[PDB]
Amino acid sequence: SQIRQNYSTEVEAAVNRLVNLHLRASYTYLSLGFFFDRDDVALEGVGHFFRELAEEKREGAERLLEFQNDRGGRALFQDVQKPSQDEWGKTQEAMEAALAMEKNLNQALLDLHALGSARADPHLCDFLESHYLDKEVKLIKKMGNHLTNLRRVASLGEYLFERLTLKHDGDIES
Amino acid sequence: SQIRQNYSTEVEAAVNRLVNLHLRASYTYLSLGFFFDRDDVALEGVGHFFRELAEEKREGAERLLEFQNDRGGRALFQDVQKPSQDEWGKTQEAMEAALAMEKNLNQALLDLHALGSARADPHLCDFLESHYLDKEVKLIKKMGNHLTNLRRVASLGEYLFERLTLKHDGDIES
Amino acid sequence: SQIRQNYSTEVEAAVNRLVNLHLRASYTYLSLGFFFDRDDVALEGVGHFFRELAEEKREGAERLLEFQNDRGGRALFQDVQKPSQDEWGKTQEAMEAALAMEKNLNQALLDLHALGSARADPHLCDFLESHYLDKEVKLIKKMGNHLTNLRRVASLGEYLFERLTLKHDGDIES
Amino acid sequence: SQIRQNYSTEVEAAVNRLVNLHLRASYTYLSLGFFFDRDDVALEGVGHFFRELAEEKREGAERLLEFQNDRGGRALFQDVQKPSQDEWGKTQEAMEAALAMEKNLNQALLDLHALGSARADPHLCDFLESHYLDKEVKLIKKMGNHLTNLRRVASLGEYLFERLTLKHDGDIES
Amino acid sequence: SQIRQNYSTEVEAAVNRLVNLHLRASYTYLSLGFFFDRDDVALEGVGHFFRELAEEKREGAERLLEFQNDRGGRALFQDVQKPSQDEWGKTQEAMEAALAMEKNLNQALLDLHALGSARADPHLCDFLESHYLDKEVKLIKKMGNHLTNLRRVASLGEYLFERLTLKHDGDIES
Amino acid sequence: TSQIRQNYSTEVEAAVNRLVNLHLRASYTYLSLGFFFDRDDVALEGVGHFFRELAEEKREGAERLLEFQNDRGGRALFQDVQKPSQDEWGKTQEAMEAALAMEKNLNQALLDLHALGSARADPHLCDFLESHYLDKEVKLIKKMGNHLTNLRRVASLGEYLFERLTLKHDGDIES
Amino acid sequence: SQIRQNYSTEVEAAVNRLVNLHLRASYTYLSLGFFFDRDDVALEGVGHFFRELAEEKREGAERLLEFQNDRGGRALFQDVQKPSQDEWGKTQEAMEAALAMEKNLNQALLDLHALGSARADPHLCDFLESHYLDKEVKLIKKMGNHLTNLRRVASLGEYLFERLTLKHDGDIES
Ligand SMILES: [Fe+3]
Ligand SMILES: [Fe+3]
Ligand SMILES: [Fe+3]
Ligand SMILES: [Fe+3]
Repeated sequence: SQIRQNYSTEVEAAVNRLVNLHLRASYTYLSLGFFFDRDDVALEGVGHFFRELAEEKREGAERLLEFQNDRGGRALFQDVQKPSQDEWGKTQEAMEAALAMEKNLNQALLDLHALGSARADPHLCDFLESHYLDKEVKLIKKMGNHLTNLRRVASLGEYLFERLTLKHDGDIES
Repeated sequence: SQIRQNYSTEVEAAVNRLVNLHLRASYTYLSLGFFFDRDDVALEGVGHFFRELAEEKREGAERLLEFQNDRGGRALFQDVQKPSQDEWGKTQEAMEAALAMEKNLNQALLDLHALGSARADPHLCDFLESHYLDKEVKLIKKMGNHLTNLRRVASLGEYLFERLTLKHDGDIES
Repeated sequence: SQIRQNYSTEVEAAVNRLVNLHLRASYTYLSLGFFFDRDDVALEGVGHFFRELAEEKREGAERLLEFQNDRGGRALFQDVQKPSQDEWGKTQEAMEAALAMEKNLNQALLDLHALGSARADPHLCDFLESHYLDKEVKLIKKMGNHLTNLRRVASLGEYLFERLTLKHDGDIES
Repeated sequence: SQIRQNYSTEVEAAVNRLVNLHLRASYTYLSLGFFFDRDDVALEGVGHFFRELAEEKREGAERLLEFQNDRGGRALFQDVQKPSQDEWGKTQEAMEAALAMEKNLNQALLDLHALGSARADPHLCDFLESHYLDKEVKLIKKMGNHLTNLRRVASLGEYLFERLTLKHDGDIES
Repeated sequence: SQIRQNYSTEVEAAVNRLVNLHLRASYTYLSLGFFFDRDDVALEGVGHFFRELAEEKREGAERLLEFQNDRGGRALFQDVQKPSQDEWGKTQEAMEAALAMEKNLNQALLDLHALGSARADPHLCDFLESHYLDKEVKLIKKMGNHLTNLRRVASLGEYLFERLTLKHDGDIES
Repeated sequence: TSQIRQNYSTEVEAAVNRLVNLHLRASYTYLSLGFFFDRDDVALEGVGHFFRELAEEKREGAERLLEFQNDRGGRALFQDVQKPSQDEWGKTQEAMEAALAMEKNLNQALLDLHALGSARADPHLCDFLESHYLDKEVKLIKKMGNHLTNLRRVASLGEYLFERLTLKHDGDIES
Repeated sequence: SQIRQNYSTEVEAAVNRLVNLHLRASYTYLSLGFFFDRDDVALEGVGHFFRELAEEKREGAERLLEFQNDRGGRALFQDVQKPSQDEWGKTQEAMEAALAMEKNLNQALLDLHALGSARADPHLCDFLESHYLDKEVKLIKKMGNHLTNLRRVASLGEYLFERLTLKHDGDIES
């Protein structure tokens, strides 16, 4: 690693378990994503929402892996834990189960900035800030808004929420 | 000054407190619009509605200052009072609080016309007519229609109203 | 709130008073902006300059509120006090008054970034040093350059400056 | 009528009978217009002229009803009195009967403005001035000019007039 | 009436009172449609629906006059009765008031075709069959479908019906 | 007595007639003021074009009063248009001052006519004056006042720069 | 039903058996059509001809059902009778069988128009006249012409006819 410079091994190991955090997160989003496409639920909108969330997480993890080899470090891959559940009931707990993941995923992330801000790594204070932290802050507010809307309609409102909110904006957001 | 002509100080001072009336009005509208973007409410439709009404008011006040210096008058700026409240409960009171703002605002305009119409100022008597009073009538009617609809659905109706009326007519009333 | 996480109240109170700082700042430039389009001054260029600056400040204040309700906090609105003065004399003092009003704004921003760097808020570091602190440094240099040019021409030069510098740039800059 | 404001009933009752004045006016022009496309007359130009005038009056009456519900008023519909005649003879008296219908219509409008101008309704001032009163003054002059031309040619000239004046500008005003 | 041929006065008088049937029908439809754009109701969709039905009727009538003078007859105009009611409660009775008023219109048309078919007028067969009876049948079916849907949702259903059926199909049919 | 005449008195019909001629004298002084600056001894093309276009704005104003007239049934007559106020206008600073003096007098006659009609209750006069004339006059007085405030500040080198950098620049793009 | 008007059951029952006549008619036609693209016959032209005729008949039957539910009546579906044959030999008999099946269809339609014209239903007169009876007359003449041509060539001519008449026009008579 002739390129390695100002990259502590105490932080190098953190992004590795952070990588796998994003991997596990996308893994549970994918499972959440397909549970809602099942016939027993038949909510196309929420399924697409969570599968797109898994896309985002899987692209984030692959970004921490190129940030790694960019910063000279060598990364390893612990196994990816199965999702924290197997059937997610209705959408209202599923979003809270999901919002619980982001706050955790945003929590484990702020630690990495706090870690590097202590070890005085500015490139990390730029890369996290730029890519990850703003996206995480914007993502919690999205699931927060969706939860506030779900509680309002709460299962007729559970049906209308998918059509009038998740499917509409989901088609026009991306 | 040199251009000043048929512009009395008895009316010149009125538009000054009318200027600040619009400034205060947009100030309550801005705070109303951001209150509805909070996670606790999460009503994007009403939020955008009020946040774009605040800009109509701010452009109204800035029109009164373009009218002022046109008539040679000199306008001073009293401070802008904080809004009426700080958190506005649910949209049905917020639209009621808002419709209460217009009728008060439309009242000051009728007052200013009656002032100049008695004091024989034509330029005002048919610049207000043109730029302000018709807009105010249309705005009161729009907010009244929204209130009548809100009471009908009245909180599932609160969510459906946003989705199926405010967001739609906001996208197509850009 | 649900979304609120790693967002203090010691800083939540600061962005609230920074919101109102920006609000007053626009209120300063607005009045400064219209004074210069008055007949007694008749400087179209400086008037447009300061009105566009008020546009910028108002768009900034509205950016701290969409950062606030996003970061979880609940923001309140103290009243916006009237500008500093009421008749700004010559453009050389008004730009000096403005540059004086501007630097104080950059000072509050530096204070807020220091507060966040102490309380270890990285998302605030990103958001500020991206959207606000860079725009501020460029703004002081612009008013600084204008002041250096005004001193040079210093009222024929006051006429030419607005004519050959403010108006030309104002058309082509935006 | 939560929107109702500065809208009297002494005037609200007038716009209601003005609505029916316009309705009967179109009913006058409709029957006057089909009489002229009858075989016994066979004047296509005058028929189209009066049918378009009936269309204009119907669009006017529908404008006083959209002005009504704008001002919160409630409008009731008295029956529409049949036209003042049944066999209009020839174009020279028919234009005279028509010009008699306009001056009466313009008279009711002047009365309605004088009413609101007394009761100090500026929105009605604006609305009448803008839409109705300028259209009326200009419409009387059109029928006035047509009558002056009809007298000149006065039935060969009656054939040419409709052929060479009404039909030409009719397509030009189409 | 040199053109008159196979046109009896026993049927000529029928289309005359059939004209006024359409005129009254549009007159009831017009008032029904403006009542629904009032603030107390604030149903834009049903208002537009009935206001466009009024114009469909008003163009139906103006066709009976274009059919009349074509077939040689001379048509007179009795006065147009004010509508049935003056305020129409809510949507469900207003559509029933309409469908009940609509069926009567189709009833008079069947009477006129029976009259002409007994009196052996084939041009009336063609004209009615093509231009009128098919339209009245389609209109009765549309009003019936709307009534069934209204009863299904029957006032949240009254709001949702407007938004999700009347406004949509009115914009896309037009 | 005309068929179309309605709610149009002679106390106003005579006013718009002398108002017509006011605009005619106004274009006349503006025309002569405009060509004076085209002369070699002044050679200010910017101010010349400014005033020559002001003259056409006034002339189009006067023809609005005449077609407002015959629209409102009245019959209008034409008193002669007396020569402009002056014959040589010296410097632009007096010429703009003489001009701003012509507007305020002209805006005054309009306010007078509308006060006359508003008392006699002619709403069509409201609609026509307030719309086509009074707003234009307010903005014209403001434009000439701005030009005057600029002229005094830059005050004959500044008399030259004002024409190039202000009158001619916008004169091209504001027209 | 609510919409039902001037629609008797003595005729409502007829269109129901006419629906099934068309259904069996198409069922006859498609079976006649696939027999002709069999290997033992190998006449693609006649096969396409009869399959397109089955398309037409099926579109007709669906037009009597959209006429039915439109006239308020309720329609039931008797079972569709197997075609009148299973192996149609040569094209000359199959066209004769078809023209025999066709004329019977026109006969039922003439019966239905006679029924309605006696029972004085003008809407059925219009609907049948317009859509069905004119298409039926043109269809017999087409199969009549084809039969006359088949007799002329009558199996070389059976090959050429399909090749030179049915296929050529069939492509350009899509
Ligand atoms: Fe006006
Ligand atoms: Fe940083
Ligand atoms: Fe027939
Ligand atoms: Fe007025």
